Amino acid sequence: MPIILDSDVLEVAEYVYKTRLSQPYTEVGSEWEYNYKNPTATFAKGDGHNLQRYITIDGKQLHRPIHGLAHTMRTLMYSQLMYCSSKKQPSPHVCQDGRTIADLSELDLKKINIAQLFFVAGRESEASYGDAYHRYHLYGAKQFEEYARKHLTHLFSEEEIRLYSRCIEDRVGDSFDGTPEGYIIHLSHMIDLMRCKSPVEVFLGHSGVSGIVPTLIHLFGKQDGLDIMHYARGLFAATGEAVPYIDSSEWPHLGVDLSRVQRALSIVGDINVPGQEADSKKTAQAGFSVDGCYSALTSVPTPSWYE
Amino acid sequence: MPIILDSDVLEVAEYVYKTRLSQPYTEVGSEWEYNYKNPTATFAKGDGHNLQRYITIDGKQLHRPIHGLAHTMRTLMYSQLMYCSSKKQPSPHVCQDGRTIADLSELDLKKINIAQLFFVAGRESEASYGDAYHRYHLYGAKQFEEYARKHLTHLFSEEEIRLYSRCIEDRVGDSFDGTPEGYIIHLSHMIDLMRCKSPVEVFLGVSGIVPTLIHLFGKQDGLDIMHYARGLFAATGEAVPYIDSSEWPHLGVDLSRVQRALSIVGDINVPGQEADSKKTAQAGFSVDGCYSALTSVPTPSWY
Repeated sequence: MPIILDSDVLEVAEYVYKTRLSQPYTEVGSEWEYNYKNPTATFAKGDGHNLQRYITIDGKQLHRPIHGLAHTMRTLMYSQLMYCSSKKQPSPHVCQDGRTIADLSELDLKKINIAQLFFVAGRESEASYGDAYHRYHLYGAKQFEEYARKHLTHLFSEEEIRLYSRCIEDRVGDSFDGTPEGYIIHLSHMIDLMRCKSPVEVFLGHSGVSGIVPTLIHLFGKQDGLDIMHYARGLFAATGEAVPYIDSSEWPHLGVDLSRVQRALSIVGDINVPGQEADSKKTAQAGFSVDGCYSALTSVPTPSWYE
Repeated sequence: MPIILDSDVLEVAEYVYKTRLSQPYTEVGSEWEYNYKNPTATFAKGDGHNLQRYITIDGKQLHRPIHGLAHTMRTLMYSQLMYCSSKKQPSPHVCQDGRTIADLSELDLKKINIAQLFFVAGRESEASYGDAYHRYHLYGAKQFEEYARKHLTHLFSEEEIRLYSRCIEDRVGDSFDGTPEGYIIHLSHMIDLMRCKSPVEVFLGVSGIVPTLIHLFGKQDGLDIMHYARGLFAATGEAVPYIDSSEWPHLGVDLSRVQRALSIVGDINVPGQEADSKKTAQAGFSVDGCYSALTSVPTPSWY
C-alpha cells in the first residue's frame, strides 16, 4: 500500500523548495573558516561551513545536496511508516507528555509532515556544531511560523503552531521524546542519517547512546525495524544517493568495546547487504522538483505490513 | 625512461579521487577533540583528528592534503621504481609466502598500483593512533573490494581481490613482508613519509627509512630512490626537507646510532625547498594534473 502525500502537503513542499531548499547556503566563504589549534578572525564558532555547498549535475548546480529536497521529502515517508508500526506495538514509547505515536491521528501525521518540510529549511550551511545547529533550527521554526500564520490557520490552531514551531526549533535543553510529534520528527531525521554516517553510528553507538538501527529495533521490533531500514535504503537508491554497504563481519574491528558490538550483534543479528553507487540523474530528478522527487519516492514499495 | 601509469590505472585513480580522496574528512569537529587528562570526553581516543583537515588555496578547499591525491599517486611511482631495482639484486628479500619482489610481473605491478590507490582512501582524519589507523585501513580495503567486484573483474581474480584487500587492510597482526605485493605497498608508503618525518626517523632509526632502502637496493639505487621521491615532492608542491648530516650528532640520539647511520648513508647535505601553493593545487585537484607533475621528474638513469 502506498504512503501518500496529499495535495495540501505537496503545496507546502513547493513553497519550502522555492523559498529555502533551492537556495544557496549563505554562511560560507573565507569569513566562515575555523581553526581548532589557533583562534583566528572568523564568523564561525566551529567547522563545517564550507562543506558540500552544492554539486553540479549536467551543468546545473544543486545547492545544499545533503539537506535539500530529497532528504526533506524522504523524512515525510518515514513518519507515516513509523506511525503504522507504532500502532502495532504492544507498548509504544511513552513521551514526556504522556502520549505515544500510536495516540496520533491521521490528521496529526499531515500536520507533522507539513512541519517536517521546514525541519532543516533554516540551514545556512552544513555546519552542525551546536551554535550553528541551534540557529539554523530557530530559523526554520520562524520560517514555518511565518508561513503557517499566513496560509495554514485553517489547519493549525495557535497551540499547534507553537508546538510545531518548537519541534522544529529544537532548543537547547529540549528532550528528544518531548511529544510524539517531536519524537517522530526526530526519528525520521535519524533514519535519513544512515546515508552518510559510519557503521559505528548506524549499528553500534558511541559511549549512553544506541545505534540508529538498534533504536528502530527497540521501538518497532526486529522485523519492522529492519524493514524500515531497508525501506529507507530503497528511498536512497530511488533518489540517487549512494547506499552504503552493510557488513557485520566488520564490526568487531572498528575500535568499539566488544561488549557494545556483541550487544549490537544480538539485537540486529548478522547482516550483510550490498552497497550501491550514487546515480547523478536520479539525484537531479529528486533534487530539482517536488513532483520529480515524489515520483521517485512513490516508486519504492512499502513494507508488506504497511497500511 | 618514464614511469608510466597505464590508462586503466588512471581510470581507477579518477574514481578514487571523485569518491574518496576529494572528500572531506568526517571524524572531525568538536566531538573529535582530545585531552588526555580526560580521555573519554568525546569520540576521539587520541590526537590528530582536527589536524590538517584541509588547506585553502586560491579560494578552493583542498581536503586531506597530507593523504590526498598527490601522496597516493606518488606511491605508485615508487613501487614501479623498486620493482626495477629488485631485479638487479643478488638475493632479494624473501617474504613470508616464499616470494620476492623480483618474482612479480609487470601485470602484478599494475594490480599493485591499483590497490595502492585505495591504501589511504578510507582515512577519515589525520588521527595518528592505532585504533583510528586500523579502522581507516579496514574502510579503504572494503572500498577497494566493493569497487573491484563491480568494475575490475576483467583484470583481478577473486583471489587477487582478496589479496589486495588484505594488503590495504593491514590487520593487527599482519606481517610487513607477508607477500611481495604487500611489502612493496608498505615500502612505497614509507618512502613518502620522508616529506614529514624527522631525520631521526628518516636516517637514524627499527631501521630508518633511507637505510632500509640502501639495505634492500644498495647504496646507489637507495639514494637515487630517495632523491627521486624528493623530486616528486617538489613537483607536486610539497615542502622538501633539508638534509644536513652535520646536525645528526646534535639531535639527542646516541652516538652509536649516528655512527651507524653515517656508515650506511654517508655524509649528506641537500637543501630544502618551501611549499608551492600553485603546484600543490595542480597536483591535488585532478588526476591529470598530478600525473603531469609526476612525469616531469626525471627517473633514475637505471630505470
